[PDB]
Amino acid sequence: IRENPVYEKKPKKEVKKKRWNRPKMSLAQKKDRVAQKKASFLRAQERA
RNA sequence: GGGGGGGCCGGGCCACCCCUCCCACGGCGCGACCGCUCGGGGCGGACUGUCCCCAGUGCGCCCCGGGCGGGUCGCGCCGUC
Repeated sequence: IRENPVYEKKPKKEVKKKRWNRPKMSLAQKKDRVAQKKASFLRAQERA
């Protein structure tokens, strides 16, 4: 350690940059999920 | 004599009447740019109805189309003791 302390950080550039996080759902995609329910509820229970 | 008056000048500057330019402002007309927000396609991918297709919603980017619109810039015409 005491004859060469210097760091030589490994070079880094390969990544293809995919996104395997999960993105934030937009306004209108929440805005229809209700009215996408409540048409699955209404239609369903206006039979039986 | 007094009073009154006409004069005796060339020149233009301003500018009435006939010509022709440079700006400013407006109007109308067109052109370019920026913007908003509406349609078709391509890709990324959300949601549910639907077996899917499709339907309803609509997000990221790329390609095309349309409607309105403020501002900026460019041009065309009409108006302005």
